[PDB]
Amino acid sequence: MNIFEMLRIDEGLRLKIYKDTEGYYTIGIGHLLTKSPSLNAAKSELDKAIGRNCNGVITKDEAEKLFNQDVDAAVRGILRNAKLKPVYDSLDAVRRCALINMVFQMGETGVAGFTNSLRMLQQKRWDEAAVNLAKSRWYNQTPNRAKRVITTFRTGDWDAYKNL
Repeated sequence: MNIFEMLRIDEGLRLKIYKDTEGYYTIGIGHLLTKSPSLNAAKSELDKAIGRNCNGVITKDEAEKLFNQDVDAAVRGILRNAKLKPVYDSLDAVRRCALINMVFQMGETGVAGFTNSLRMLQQKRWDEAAVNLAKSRWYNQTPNRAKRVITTFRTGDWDAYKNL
Protein backbone atom coordinates (compact mmCIF):
# COMPACT_ATOMS: atom_id res chain seq x y z
CA MET A 1 0.00 0.00 0.00
CA ASN A 2 1.13 3.67 -0.56
CA ILE A 3 -0.15 7.17 0.11
CA PHE A 4 -2.19 7.40 -3.09
CA GLU A 5 -3.98 4.14 -2.51
CA MET A 6 -4.63 5.01 1.09
CA LEU A 7 -6.09 8.38 0.28
CA ARG A 8 -8.08 7.06 -2.55
CA ILE A 9 -9.81 4.62 -0.10
CA ASP A 10 -10.45 7.52 2.27
CA GLU A 11 -11.70 10.11 -0.22
CA GLY A 12 -13.28 8.08 -3.12
CA LEU A 13 -13.56 9.24 -6.72
CA ARG A 14 -16.40 11.51 -8.05
CA LEU A 15 -16.26 12.98 -11.45
CA LYS A 16 -19.13 15.45 -10.80
CA ILE A 17 -19.12 18.44 -8.40
CA TYR A 18 -20.22 17.16 -4.99
CA LYS A 19 -20.57 18.26 -1.28
CA ASP A 20 -17.88 17.38 1.44
CA THR A 21 -18.94 15.79 4.71
CA GLU A 22 -18.86 19.46 5.63
CA GLY A 23 -21.16 20.64 2.83
CA TYR A 24 -18.31 22.05 0.70
CA TYR A 25 -18.03 21.91 -2.99
CA THR A 26 -15.45 19.29 -4.02
CA ILE A 27 -14.63 17.13 -7.08
CA GLY A 28 -12.35 14.09 -7.88
CA ILE A 29 -10.37 12.56 -5.10
CA GLY A 30 -11.25 14.96 -2.32
CA HIS A 31 -10.22 18.17 -4.09
CA LEU A 32 -11.96 21.03 -2.24
CA LEU A 33 -12.98 23.63 -4.73
CA THR A 34 -14.61 26.38 -2.55
CA LYS A 35 -16.09 26.83 0.93
CA SER A 36 -18.65 29.21 -0.67
CA PRO A 37 -22.17 28.22 -0.97
CA SER A 38 -22.61 29.00 -4.73
CA LEU A 39 -22.39 26.21 -7.19
CA ASN A 40 -21.43 28.99 -9.46
CA ALA A 41 -18.38 29.99 -7.46
CA ALA A 42 -17.51 26.23 -7.42
CA LYS A 43 -17.82 25.89 -11.14
CA SER A 44 -15.63 28.84 -11.73
CA GLU A 45 -12.90 27.44 -9.50
CA LEU A 46 -13.22 24.14 -11.28
CA ASP A 47 -12.52 25.59 -14.79
CA LYS A 48 -9.68 27.69 -13.31
CA ALA A 49 -8.18 24.53 -11.81
CA ILE A 50 -8.45 22.39 -14.95
CA GLY A 51 -7.98 25.03 -17.54
CA ARG A 52 -11.10 24.35 -19.51
CA ASN A 53 -14.78 24.71 -19.54
CA CYS A 54 -15.83 21.78 -17.57
CA ASN A 55 -19.48 22.52 -16.79
CA GLY A 56 -19.01 20.86 -13.38
CA VAL A 57 -17.71 17.68 -14.87
CA ILE A 58 -14.13 16.16 -15.22
CA THR A 59 -12.48 13.06 -16.58
CA LYS A 60 -10.65 10.38 -14.58
CA ASP A 61 -7.41 11.69 -15.96
CA GLU A 62 -8.19 15.17 -14.72
CA ALA A 63 -9.15 13.82 -11.30
CA GLU A 64 -5.82 12.02 -10.97
CA LYS A 65 -3.89 15.05 -12.05
CA LEU A 66 -5.46 17.16 -9.29
CA PHE A 67 -4.73 14.30 -6.96
CA ASN A 68 -1.04 14.29 -7.96
CA GLN A 69 -0.86 18.07 -7.25
CA ASP A 70 -2.68 17.75 -3.97
CA VAL A 71 -0.47 14.98 -2.57
CA ASP A 72 2.77 16.84 -3.63
CA ALA A 73 1.49 20.05 -1.97
CA ALA A 74 0.62 18.20 1.31
CA VAL A 75 4.13 16.74 1.54
CA ARG A 76 5.78 20.05 0.65
CA GLY A 77 3.63 21.77 3.12
CA ILE A 78 4.64 19.41 5.88
CA LEU A 79 8.29 20.01 4.92
CA ARG A 80 8.00 23.83 5.18
CA ASN A 81 6.11 23.77 8.41
CA ALA A 82 8.20 24.33 11.56
CA LYS A 83 5.80 22.35 13.64
CA LEU A 84 5.25 19.52 11.16
CA LYS A 85 8.67 18.93 9.73
CA PRO A 86 10.26 17.64 12.92
CA VAL A 87 7.51 15.08 13.56
CA TYR A 88 7.51 13.89 9.93
CA ASP A 89 11.29 13.42 10.01
CA SER A 90 11.08 11.42 13.19
CA LEU A 91 8.54 9.02 11.76
CA ASP A 92 8.88 5.71 9.88
CA ALA A 93 7.46 5.29 6.23
CA VAL A 94 3.95 4.03 7.21
CA ARG A 95 3.34 6.56 9.97
CA ARG A 96 4.52 9.28 7.63
CA CYS A 97 1.60 8.23 5.48
CA ALA A 98 -0.84 8.74 8.39
CA LEU A 99 0.44 12.37 8.88
CA ILE A 100 0.13 13.11 5.14
CA ASN A 101 -3.57 11.96 5.16
CA MET A 102 -4.41 14.28 8.10
CA VAL A 103 -2.78 17.19 6.32
CA PHE A 104 -4.59 16.37 3.07
CA GLN A 105 -7.96 16.32 4.91
CA MET A 106 -7.53 19.16 7.29
CA GLY A 107 -4.71 21.37 6.12
CA GLU A 108 -1.25 22.16 7.55
CA THR A 109 -2.85 24.60 9.79
CA GLY A 110 -5.42 22.33 11.20
CA VAL A 111 -2.88 19.49 11.98
CA ALA A 112 -0.14 21.83 13.44
CA GLY A 113 -2.78 22.62 16.09
CA PHE A 114 -2.83 19.07 17.46
CA THR A 115 0.08 20.18 19.67
CA ASN A 116 -0.15 17.49 22.32
CA SER A 117 -0.57 14.54 19.89
CA LEU A 118 2.30 15.80 17.75
CA ARG A 119 4.54 15.78 20.85
CA MET A 120 3.50 12.20 21.72
CA LEU A 121 4.08 10.97 18.17
CA GLN A 122 7.57 12.53 18.26
CA GLN A 123 8.23 10.65 21.50
CA LYS A 124 7.00 7.39 19.96
CA ARG A 125 4.26 6.92 22.55
CA TRP A 126 1.88 5.32 20.07
CA ASP A 127 -0.92 4.27 22.39
CA GLU A 128 -1.07 7.59 24.25
CA ALA A 129 -1.08 9.57 21.08
CA ALA A 130 -3.99 7.39 19.66
CA VAL A 131 -6.03 8.19 22.76
CA ASN A 132 -5.26 11.92 22.50
CA LEU A 133 -6.01 12.13 18.71
CA ALA A 134 -9.48 10.64 19.34
CA LYS A 135 -10.41 13.57 21.49
CA SER A 136 -11.16 15.92 18.65
CA ARG A 137 -13.90 17.21 16.51
CA TRP A 138 -12.07 15.38 13.65
CA TYR A 139 -12.75 11.96 15.24
CA ASN A 140 -16.33 12.85 16.26
CA GLN A 141 -17.29 14.07 12.80
CA THR A 142 -15.52 11.34 10.61
CA PRO A 143 -15.01 8.54 13.06
CA ASN A 144 -14.45 5.69 10.51
CA ARG A 145 -11.76 7.49 8.64
CA ALA A 146 -10.24 8.97 11.87
CA LYS A 147 -10.06 5.47 13.28
CA ARG A 148 -8.29 4.13 10.21
CA VAL A 149 -5.62 6.88 10.51
CA ILE A 150 -5.30 6.46 14.24
CA THR A 151 -4.76 2.68 13.90
CA THR A 152 -2.07 3.37 11.39
CA PHE A 153 -0.21 5.60 13.87
CA ARG A 154 -0.70 3.06 16.72
CA THR A 155 0.44 0.03 14.71
CA GLY A 156 2.82 1.21 12.15
CA ASP A 157 1.28 -1.15 9.55
CA TRP A 158 -1.56 -1.11 7.00
CA ASP A 159 -4.05 -3.38 8.55
CA ALA A 160 -6.84 -0.76 8.85
CA TYR A 161 -6.76 -0.51 5.12
CA LYS A 162 -6.62 -4.28 4.38
CA ASN A 163 -10.10 -4.72 5.25
CA LEU A 164 -11.02 -1.82 2.93
